[PDB]
Amino acid sequence: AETMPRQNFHQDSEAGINKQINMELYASYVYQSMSFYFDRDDVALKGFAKFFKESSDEEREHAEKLMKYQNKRGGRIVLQPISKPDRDEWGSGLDAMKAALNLEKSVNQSLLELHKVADSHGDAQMCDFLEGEYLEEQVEAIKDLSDRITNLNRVGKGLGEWHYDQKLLS
Amino acid sequence: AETMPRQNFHQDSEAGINKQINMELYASYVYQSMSFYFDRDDVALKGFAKFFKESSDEEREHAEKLMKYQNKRGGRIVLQPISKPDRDEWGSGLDAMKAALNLEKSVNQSLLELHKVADSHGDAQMCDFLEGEYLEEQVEAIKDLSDRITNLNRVGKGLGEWHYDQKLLS
Amino acid sequence: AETMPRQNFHQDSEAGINKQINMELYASYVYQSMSFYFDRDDVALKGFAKFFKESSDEEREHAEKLMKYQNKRGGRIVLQPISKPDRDEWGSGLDAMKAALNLEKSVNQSLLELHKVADSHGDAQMCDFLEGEYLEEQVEAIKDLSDRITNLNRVGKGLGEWHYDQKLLS
Amino acid sequence: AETMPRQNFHQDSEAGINKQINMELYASYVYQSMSFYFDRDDVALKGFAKFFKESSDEEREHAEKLMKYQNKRGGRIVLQPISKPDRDEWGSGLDAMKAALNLEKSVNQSLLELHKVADSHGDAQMCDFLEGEYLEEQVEAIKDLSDRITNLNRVGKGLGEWHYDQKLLS
Amino acid sequence: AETMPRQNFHQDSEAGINKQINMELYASYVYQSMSFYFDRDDVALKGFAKFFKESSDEEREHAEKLMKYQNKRGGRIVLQPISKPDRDEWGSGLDAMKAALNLEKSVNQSLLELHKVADSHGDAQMCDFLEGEYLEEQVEAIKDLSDRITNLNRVGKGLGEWHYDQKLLS
Amino acid sequence: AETMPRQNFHQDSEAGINKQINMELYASYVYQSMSFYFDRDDVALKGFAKFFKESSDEEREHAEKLMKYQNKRGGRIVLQPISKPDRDEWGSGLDAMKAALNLEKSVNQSLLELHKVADSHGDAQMCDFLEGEYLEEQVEAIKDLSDRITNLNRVGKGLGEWHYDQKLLS
Ligand SMILES: [Fe+2]
Ligand SMILES: [Fe+2]
Ligand SMILES: [Fe+3]
Ligand SMILES: [Fe+3]
Ligand SMILES: [Fe+3]
Ligand SMILES: [Fe+3]
Ligand SMILES: [Fe+3]
Ligand SMILES: [Fe+3]
Ligand SMILES: [Fe+3]
Ligand SMILES: [Fe+3]
Ligand SMILES: [Fe+3]
Ligand SMILES: [Fe+3]
Ligand SMILES: [Fe+3]
Ligand SMILES: [Fe+3]
Repeated sequence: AETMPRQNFHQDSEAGINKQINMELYASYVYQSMSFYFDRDDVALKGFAKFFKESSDEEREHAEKLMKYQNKRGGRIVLQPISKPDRDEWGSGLDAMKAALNLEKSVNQSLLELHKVADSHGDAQMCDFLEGEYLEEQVEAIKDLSDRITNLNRVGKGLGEWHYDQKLLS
Repeated sequence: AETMPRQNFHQDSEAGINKQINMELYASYVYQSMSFYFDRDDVALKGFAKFFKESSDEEREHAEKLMKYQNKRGGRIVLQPISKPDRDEWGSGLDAMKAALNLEKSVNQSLLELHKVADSHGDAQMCDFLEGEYLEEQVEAIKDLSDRITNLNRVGKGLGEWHYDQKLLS
Repeated sequence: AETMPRQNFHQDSEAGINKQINMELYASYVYQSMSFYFDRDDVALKGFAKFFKESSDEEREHAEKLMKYQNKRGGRIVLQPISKPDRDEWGSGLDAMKAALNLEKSVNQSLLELHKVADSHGDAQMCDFLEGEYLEEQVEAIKDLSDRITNLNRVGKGLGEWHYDQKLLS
Repeated sequence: AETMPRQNFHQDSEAGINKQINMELYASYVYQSMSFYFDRDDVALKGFAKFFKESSDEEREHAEKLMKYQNKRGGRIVLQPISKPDRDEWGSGLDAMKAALNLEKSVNQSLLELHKVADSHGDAQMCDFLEGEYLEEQVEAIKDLSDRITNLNRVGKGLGEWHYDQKLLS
Repeated sequence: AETMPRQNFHQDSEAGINKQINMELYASYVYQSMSFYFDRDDVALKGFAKFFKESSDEEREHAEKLMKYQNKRGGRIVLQPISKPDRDEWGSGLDAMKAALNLEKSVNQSLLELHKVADSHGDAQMCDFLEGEYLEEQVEAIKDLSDRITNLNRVGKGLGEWHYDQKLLS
Repeated sequence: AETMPRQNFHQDSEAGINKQINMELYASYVYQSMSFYFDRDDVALKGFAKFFKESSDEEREHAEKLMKYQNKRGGRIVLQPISKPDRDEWGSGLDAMKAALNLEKSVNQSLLELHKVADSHGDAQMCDFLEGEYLEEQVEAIKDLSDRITNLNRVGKGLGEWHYDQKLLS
């Protein structure tokens, strides 16, 4: 019945990992949409384009790391459609950053619930895996985006947004 | 209003590039599934894992190139769900290559359709874009996969698949 | 006789190549004028100066590539007066970018026209020459100018124009 | 029935590729004959020897490119005898250049008709392969040889031919 | 009324600078026409091609120097059409050199009269700018071209012209 | 007259050199065919591909050395059609090696024949030329192909052929 490697890895944890993989892929797709939106001729903010392209890349990397963890523990990857983002268009650099903060907080709460599932089944290894690989970077990300929101509000619309975008690129 | 850059770019073409983007994303997700299946403990062919990870990355890059093209011509990117692959498990290395060939032929026919759409609207720049970025690569990939199928049948299962896999990795 | 090299090169294509040479020379002269205007003591925007100087050079380079193409195909270069630009003065940096976009779109239409002539006469080589040498760089330029216009509107007049110009220079 | 890679590749195009491969071989052979003739003791023009040696190699390379193309699209190479050249001796340097121009014009017309065959069957990839790999080179070569005829008539026989030949070697 | 930098800069001198800019452009265009003519398949003198290409660039550079001068003194650039050359074809290498000598002599007389205009208005800085930037180069070029006419008559037609041309390229 | 360089070079030797040139060209074309066949999608043996491509080149190189020898001795090169190969398809790698051995032994007999002609006419220089340039490399090649046949029989069909081909490539 069990896969060869499998040890102290609960079915509830396995299912949860699969759900987290879909969420991280979803987040990647939201950031992809935002990145390409920022390169529209009528938006044209190359720093935001670049910032969200990297964020898309990172989210996909997170998903791929969970995929490999699943396999390593002897679980089985089950993929689901990657739902399209809620929006086609993402407003101002400030609007988009706020949107990113909300997305990262959603991702974080899912990871925190994932850790809770690990605790529940006394999976000490999975707890550590989640702390080291995701929780630490989530808190860093969330602070980073928050600082960006405060600055985007500080600089204002127009020239301020342009100058913040040039600093992103730099 | 029309977008500021837009010139000689038909709505038919715009819509068809959006469908092509989805399709390339779908192909990327198929290859991602295959790549991760090949690293299961009970499959464990790292060359196939590598080969399909690279193919997933290439398909995604094709999607992104189309996304930028859309923007450059002044059309608007419209994203749809990326549907999950047909299967969760992909058989032998031979089986998976056969599956890859059928996927790439489906992708090629879509690109040739895309070209015809550009032809239909006398979009000389788009024809060139598709010829140079996609059509040449696709013929090469199709031939490559075909060569791999012949060899996977030549070597047979067991040690043959194993040795073929090692040569993939190297 | 026909010239020694002449093969599958229609008189209609030959005349049209000559018309396009004149137009690319015209475009070069417009951008020369712009470039110089931006160095007036009462305008003094060195980045705009540099940007339109590069534009003038590229247009002249296009004209020269067409001259050489004419000769290569066994056609005969026929030069016409290079008409003075539409203006002596070119307004703000935003104004000048909008003027450039209009120019580049008129040039692109002329190039697409030229490709049409090549199609009509079943001149495969000429089509390819136009596609690879002019059509791709035209769509890039039109997107680039469009992005600039968005950003010049974004930053506004005064300090914004100043800061935009510095970044052109960088 | 079909080869595994075969897609959008017409029988007519396949047969015509095979005819073109024979023609490129035949041109290689003509140039080989000319090259060797120019190293006869009673001819002794090493520049002409080297020039036609290079041309022979290029033609063979063209044929071999078409051979790999055939295979890549899933067509089947079919080789025919390579007929001997119409002459055993090729006259003056000027005579040989005129003879080369005619050959290259015959080859170019064949490539133009091959492009038309691809057009007829809506084979966009084949069209691009011919344009990029053969048609551009052919117009270049036809111009080059025409310039050489002009200069060989300019310099005249005897010392002129000797000097022209040294410049070829240089 | 006056531009901010304007000091000791007469209206007459300003208008005359604008006339000189047109003349330098017109000379550039003549040399461009000659350069391209020499790369016709039925002319085919690459040394002459290169030589007149260089001369075309220098003349354009002269014009652009006068444009920046105008601006620097606080005058206003006024551009006129650049008339097409009096010929479409320029004969032998010797014919073209004779034609270049006449052109350069016409240009030099114009520069000498421009210097007189500066003299007339006691513009010491303008005098020095013309002497150092234009008059010295012109006497050098007039000597150079005269030496070339002498040698082109020396070597004679046919092989002589061919050898002269190679030496130009060298 | 006899040609200027001609000394101790019999008509019989001259004709035979021409026959050998044709045969070496024939052998080159056979190995070209083989080389290309091994790149078919349904054959796909890149090592065999590479090995017969080198063989084709070496045979052509032999042919060219004989052409130059003909000329050097004051003989006159007479070219004949290069007959198409015996097959269009060349079976397994073992099959193709056995076909090559037969070819090489037929070529060697022709070369030994040629040396005999040189002996008959007491042409010491020609004998040496044949010995040092062809006979030694023929005996090496025939041993090399024989070793390959033994090993292709040793390894068997399927995986063995595959592994042999990889080592050809290495
Ligand atoms: Fe192309
Ligand atoms: Fe010896
Ligand atoms: Fe994440
Ligand atoms: Fe995250
Ligand atoms: Fe793709
Ligand atoms: Fe693809
Ligand atoms: Fe242009
Ligand atoms: Fe342009
Ligand atoms: Fe060729
Ligand atoms: Fe060719
Ligand atoms: Fe000048
Ligand atoms: Fe001057
Ligand atoms: Fe041989
Ligand atoms: Fe041999």
